[PDB]
Amino acid sequence: GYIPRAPRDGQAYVRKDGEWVLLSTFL
Repeated sequence: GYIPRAPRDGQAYVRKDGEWVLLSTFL
């Protein structure tokens, strides 16, 4: 799949299969 825009500018997005996810929230 295509990798969408990563708004990592305040949201630490971890790498998943074509997915961007905020991780900070976890820890």
